[PDB]
Amino acid sequence: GGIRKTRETERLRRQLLEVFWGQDHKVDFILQREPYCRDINQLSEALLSLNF
Repeated sequence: GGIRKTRETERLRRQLLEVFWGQDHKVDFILQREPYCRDINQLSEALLSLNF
């Protein structure tokens, strides 16, 4: 299983489609929210992608 993971979200951003990290408002929103999983998503992808 797995269902909710960081990899799928970033995957939107990396090559795949808008999963967590991508969903409508949720896309950058994931980290700007309260949950830890979402936090990692923009934190890891949006922060690394924007700087690099």
